[PDB]
Order: sequence, then structure tokens, then C-alpha cells
Amino acid sequence: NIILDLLLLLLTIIYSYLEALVKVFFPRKRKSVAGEIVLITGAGHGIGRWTAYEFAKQKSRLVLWDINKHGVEETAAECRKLGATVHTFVVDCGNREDIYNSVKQVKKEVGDVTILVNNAGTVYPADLLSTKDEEITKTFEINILGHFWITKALLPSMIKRNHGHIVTVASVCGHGVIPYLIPYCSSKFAAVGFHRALTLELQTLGITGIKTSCLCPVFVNTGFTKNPSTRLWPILETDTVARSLIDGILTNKKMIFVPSYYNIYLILDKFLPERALAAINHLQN
Amino acid sequence: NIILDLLLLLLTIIYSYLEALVKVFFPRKRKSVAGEIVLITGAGHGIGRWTAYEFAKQKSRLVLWDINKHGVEETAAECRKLGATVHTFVVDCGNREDIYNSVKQVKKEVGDVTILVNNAGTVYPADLLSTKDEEITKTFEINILGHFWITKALLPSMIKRNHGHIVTVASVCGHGVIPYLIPYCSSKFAAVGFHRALTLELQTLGITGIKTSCLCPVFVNTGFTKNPSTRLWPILETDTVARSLIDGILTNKKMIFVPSYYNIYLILDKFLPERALAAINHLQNIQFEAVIGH
Ligand SMILES: NC(=O)c1ccc[n+]([C@@H]2O[C@H](COP(=O)([O-])OP(=O)(O)OC[C@H]3O[C@@H](n4cnc5c(N)ncnc54)[C@H](O)[C@@H]3O)[C@@H](O)[C@H]2O)c1
Ligand SMILES: NC(=O)c1ccc[n+]([C@@H]2O[C@H](COP(=O)([O-])OP(=O)(O)OC[C@H]3O[C@@H](n4cnc5c(N)ncnc54)[C@H](O)[C@@H]3O)[C@@H](O)[C@H]2O)c1
Ligand SMILES: O=C(NC[C@]1(O)CC[C@H](COc2ccccc2F)CC1)c1ccc(O)c(F)c1
Repeated sequence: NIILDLLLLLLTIIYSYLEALVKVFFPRKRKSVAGEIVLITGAGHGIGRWTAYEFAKQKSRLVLWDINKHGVEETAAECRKLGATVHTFVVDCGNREDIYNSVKQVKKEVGDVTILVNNAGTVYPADLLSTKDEEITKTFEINILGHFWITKALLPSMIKRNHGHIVTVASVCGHGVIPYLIPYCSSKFAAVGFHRALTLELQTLGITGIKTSCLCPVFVNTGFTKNPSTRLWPILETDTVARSLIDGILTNKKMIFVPSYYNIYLILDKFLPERALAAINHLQN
Repeated sequence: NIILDLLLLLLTIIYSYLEALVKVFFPRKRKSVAGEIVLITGAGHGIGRWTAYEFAKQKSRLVLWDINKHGVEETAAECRKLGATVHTFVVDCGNREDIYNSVKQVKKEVGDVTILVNNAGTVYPADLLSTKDEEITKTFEINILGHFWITKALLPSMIKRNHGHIVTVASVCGHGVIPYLIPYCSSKFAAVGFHRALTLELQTLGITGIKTSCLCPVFVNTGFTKNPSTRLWPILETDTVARSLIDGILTNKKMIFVPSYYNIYLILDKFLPERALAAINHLQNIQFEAVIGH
């Protein structure tokens, strides 16, 4: 396993260098998001909090949602320090009725959301037979079902004006799988599927102004899960993931992997049947 | 589009011939399923009904589940004609409490299930803004959440005996997407994710005796979806899909696409230059009755 470990380091180094080379040779155009009404769910901590900071620097109008009232007020105070106008609401993003009532409030107090970042997430790591049925339902209610209710509530206005951006925060767990996270991986696959089907349906209907982005990071140091011993993937910092997300949104990138070189592990999976799967699985344990 | 059509036709003719060549050069071993207790969900019609017929010919003991008592008893009558012992139960496979109570009944009247075929599914074709929230919940309750409850109830015995086979009936919609089927595609991606994560967790735990299979067919002529039309994929017959499934199960195949050459369309998607996606989308011309605006 020494040879495959060093080979993958070089493949990672080659991809990371060639990406930065293409980023200078063929730069992608960056749109403006100043004055857009951006709703961010799960904005009281982690990826959502630092994504709100990126949108505050971008001069957007923010609408922050979370069940953690103290947390979302801490994010809002920093966004205001950054010069942004912020509105916070305590919303359970896995409760359909709470979402619809809160959208009525956002329309009355702020206006029509133009960028939706479905970031709120939940996880209860455990093997399948050690999970609680309530936790499995909670995982689907927040990680995918809530994406349907928020998107359904906010899409009508975006379609009317032919202008919007729906961002789905999924995970590399929506493309690949990790043991002890069966319900979580299943809901993250569901999140990727929703992003892909929504993207295709907007093209089929002739709706050219509504963009879609899907954020798929590896483990991020937010406290979301206990720290692992992952030698191949990096233990990302929150600010780095929020920077990758804002860059992807401004550039209309449909699938944003963090780190971007994760796409090689995905390409290797579709061309690997099947004894070489376990060899790379033990290089990260 | 004449040039790209012949390029796709050649890649389908070559795959179908090379598969039959590998099927003779490196044949896969077919296990026996005689005497296994096989639970088939949604067995009152379509894929589930004809899969039950394949397992009846294989000499397994069948446990058929469905909300339609009339249909599941009609499938059981034919399985009995085929020489099989069959037990039917009226179970809502999207209801957690109904599932657990029914598993207690299956243990008392039949025994411990060894092969679970999570086949029951639903779909409500419509664009996202024309869907009903009840339909979105129903889609997830049956197409994925029910897979969790049934698997959780039946896995303990399989782990105790180091012997089982969990079959998840997903769709090509769990790998790719079709417009007017956003909630359905999302639920089918979740079914594929569950199959893949369950497969990996069994390996990680050292459980070697529990096999997993995932059935991913294109449109099948079962009435599930109305007037399906595909210019590049065929409109499959039910018996063909049930034959592909039984062959995959007996051979411990993890991902069963019907037709098997669909894997080329999936490989082409991961090496897609954006402008070539729309060219094959218009040549495919996927049609089916759905609620688009009205
Ligand atoms: N942290 C990682 O390692 C990681 C890996 C990839 C993807 N993700 C995904 O990124 C997203 C954010 O994760 P994070 O690491 O920033 O987590 P975090 O714990 O730092 O913050 C998540 C936030 O979501 C909020 N939230 C939870 N349930 C909610 C609900 N019902 N309604 C509203 N808000 C709710 C929490 O209160 C919290 O403020 C999630 O979707 C997660 O699955 C995380
Ligand atoms: N038909 C296709 O074109 C097609 C394409 C690929 C995948 N699939 C999948 O194959 C599976 C079977 O579909 P089909 O075409 O055989 O459908 P079908 O309509 O022929 O039969 C489905 C059966 O499931 C039963 N069922 C529905 N809801 C149930 C519930 N709550 N509890 C128990 N039983 C329930 C129905 O009563 C019916 O007997 C589904 O998971 C479907 O998504 C179908
Ligand atoms: O890395 C993420 N979590 C890490 C854990 O907190 C700790 C490790 C276990 C997996 O354990 C093993 C795997 C293989 C062999 C033996 C193990 F013990 C999963 C939970 C994580 C969490 C969310 C994500 O979205 C994501 F991409 C990654």
C-alpha cells in the first residue's frame, strides 16, 4: 500500500496544479450578487455561517435561518459588521408548516429571495442496527425533504422574474459512501439527485435565468461529526469551504467538490471492478 | 443528429456482443435459492409479480407483500401453480408500524426471511411546482424510508446466520435524471445510496454472507408510468426485467442495469462536455404523461 499512497499524492498534486493553471489561462466570468436577497439555512454555525460572511462581503441582503437562535444572532452581528443588512428567523428547516409560515414572513419583511442556499443538515453516526428510527426520519426531513419545501415556496418568484440561484449543500456522501452513515449517505444521494433533476427540469422548461449549484465537500472541521483518521482526504477548514462555495456560485459552477480534486476518486470508482476498491479504502482507515 | 445516432448505435451493438462474449469466456457462478424464504414487496403487479414467478420456478418459499390484496393473491395463485409454497400479507410498505407488526407475523407463520426484495414503489409525474407535498412525502416513504424499516427488521437474523441477500429495486433514475420526476429521481438516488452504503458497511463489519443487489431498469411496460417513449432505450417487457433480476441475484451481481448496456450512457455522462448532453437529450426524446403546468 506504500506505492498506491504515493501515486495518489502525485495525482492529487497534478490535478491541484493543473486546475490553478486553467484558472489563469481560461478564467471563468464572475457575476455580481450585490443587492440579491440570499436565504441561508443552518446559518448559525459552520458552512452556513461562513457562507453568510462571504455573501456579506459580496454586498448581498441576507436572510439567515436556523433552529439555534443564539447562533444565528452571532452570525448576523458579524455580517452587520461586514456592512450587510441581515434578517434572522428561527425556523425548523425539516418542518413543512414552519417553513411555509416563515416564507410568508420573509415576503412581508424582506421581499422575494433570489438566492437560496439549502445548507441545514443533520447526522447521527451509527451502524444501521444501532440507529433510531426517529433519527433516520430527522435525517431525511432536514437533509432533503426541507429542500423540497423551501424550493417550492421560493421558486415561483424566481420563475416569474427569470432570475435565481438554487444552491444545494450535499456532501461527497452524495456521490460515494462511508460506513456508519447509511441514512446520511442515502439523504445526501437524494440531495444530489434533487439538484440534478431540478437543473434538467429548468432547462427542459426553457427557464434560462435560474442557476443551480451543488456543494459536495469531504469532512470539514465544524463539529458536525467526530474527527476521523482520513489520510487521503483533507480535514478542511470552514472558511475554505465557504470560499469555494462563493467562488462556485459567482461562476455558475453546477457541481462544486471541496477539494476540487475529489472528482478523480469519483472517476476511479466508475472504472474499478472490484478488488482495487478495498485497497484505497484501507489507505484512509 | 444523424451522425451522433450511428455513433450511439455502434456503442450499443458492441457492448451487447462483448457482454455475451464475456458470459462464455468468464461465466459467473449461479447459486441455488431453493428453500430460501424470499420476501417480495409490491408483489401484486409488474416487476414484483414476475420476480415472484422467477423465485417460484427457483423453488423458494415466498412471502408476498402489497397494499392490493386482490393483486397479491392473484400473483400467489400463479406461484402455487408453479409448485411454490406462498404466504401473502397486506402491508403498507411506506408505514413503519405496519411493517414491524407484519414482520412479527412473518416470523410466527413462515420463519426468518433470507432474501429481501424491496420492490414496492410509487411515482407522481409532474413539474416541481405542480407536485403535491403529500405525493413528495409518499414517494420517499415508500421508495426509500420503507427500505430502511424492512431492512432493519430482517437484517438481525441474516447477520446472526451470516446468510442473506438484500435486493433494492431502484431505477436508472437513481443514476441519471428525467424532468417531471424530481421527487422520484431524488428518492431513487437515495435507494442507490442506501444500497451502496449498506454494501460497504457489511464489508467493514466483516459480514461476508449477506449479499446486496440493486436493480436499475429504464422504462418498463407495467402501467407504472403512462405512455413511456424512448428513441434510444427500449420499452422493456416485465418478464425480461424479472429475468434480468433473477440472473443478477443468482450471480451476486451488485448493480443490475436493464438493459445492461445502459452503463455506457452513464460513463458518457461523467465525460460530458456540456454541449454534447443536449444533443443526445433531443435524440432520446423521452415522453410520458406528466403534470406540466396543468
Ligand atoms: N461538517 C462536515 O464535515 C460536512 C461534510 C460535507 C457536508 N456537510 C454538510 O454541510 C451542511 C452544514 O454542516 P456544518 O458542518 O456546517 O454543520 P454545523 O454543525 O457546523 O452547523 C449546522 C447548522 O445547521 C443547523 N440546523 C440543524 N438542523 C436544523 C433544522 N432543523 N433547521 C434549521 N437549521 C438546522 C444547526 O443548528 C447548525 O447551526 C450540512 O448539510 C452537512 O450535511 C458537512
Ligand atoms: N415501471 C417502470 O417503468 C419502472 C422503471 C424502473 C424502476 N421501477 C421501479 O420498479 C418497482 C416496481 O414498479 P412496477 O413498474 O412493477 O409497478 P406496478 O405499478 O406494476 O406495481 C407496483 C406494485 O407496488 C405496490 N405498492 C405500491 N405502494 C405500496 C405500498 N405502500 N405498500 C405495498 N405495496 C405497494 C402496488 O400495489 C403494485 O402492486 C418500483 O420501485 C418502481 O419505482 C419501475
Ligand atoms: O468524515 C466524516 N465523518 C467521519 C466520522 O465521524 C468518523 C469515521 C466514521 C467511519 O468509520 C470508519 C470507516 C471505515 C472503516 C472504519 C471506520 F471506523 C464516519 C463518521 C464525514 C461526515 C460527513 C460528511 O458529509 C462527510 F463527507 C464525511
